[PDB]
Amino acid sequence: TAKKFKVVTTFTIIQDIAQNIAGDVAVVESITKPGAEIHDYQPTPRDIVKAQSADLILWNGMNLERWFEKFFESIKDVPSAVVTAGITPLPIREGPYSGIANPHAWMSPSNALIYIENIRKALVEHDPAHAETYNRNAQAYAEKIKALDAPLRERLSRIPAEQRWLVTSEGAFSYLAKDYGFKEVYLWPINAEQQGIPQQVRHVIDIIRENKIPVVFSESTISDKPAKQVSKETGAQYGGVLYVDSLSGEKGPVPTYISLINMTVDTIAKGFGQ
Ligand SMILES: [Zn+2]
Repeated sequence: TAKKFKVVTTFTIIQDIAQNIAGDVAVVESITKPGAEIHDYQPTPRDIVKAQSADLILWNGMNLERWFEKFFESIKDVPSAVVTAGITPLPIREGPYSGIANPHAWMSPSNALIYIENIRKALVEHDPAHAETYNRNAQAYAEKIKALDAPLRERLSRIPAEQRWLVTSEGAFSYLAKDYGFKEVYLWPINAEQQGIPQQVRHVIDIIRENKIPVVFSESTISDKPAKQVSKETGAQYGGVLYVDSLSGEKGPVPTYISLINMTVDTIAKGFGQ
């Protein structure tokens, strides 16, 4: 066991999934730090250093990292793999990014199984000496992710179908909303320039009042102020922050992808009174 294979990912969700497949034979690090906004991140010379010292770079694609392709042109002789191949996208519904793929595919546990398979294939391709370890680790982790779906689905099924309205800040939850049958309301369709402008707030306030939606949420990498404004003006409670674009730190309450899905579903369910 000389030097461990080095994997660099664009953001923290992929870091944790890949580290579970890598186990003990590779070290996986994320370019972005926990809590950092990932869509419009501005890479630094230090990020270039980290990616250039890697043996493999993983990214989401599907229009998530607006910075990645320009950044990756600075990197020489390091293979890359997009980890969303074979996932059917949901289009963004409005705004300047309307009609392109919504990038947040990992919020569906069923899609996470495809993430796992793509990361496994990339590790086996570029570090074939450890293929048996990657294959064994991916099979074990896929078992855990597959078993995750049923209790989450049952928990959210307790909310009456007509009341399944998921009101968030970024429209980052479209794939979870599809899996578990939620209608989707948001202050902006994808992180970008305008987040919480008028027009956006007014529309969301209208749907909340018409449908008596009981709760609204923010997310961990963006400002909670628009969501709290919406809850102040309506009958909805502020349900707290959901985790989608980033894990917490390792010593925080959302250290893993499994903990992210669990925490987000639990926070939604609590917002609806379980
Ligand atoms: Zn996002």
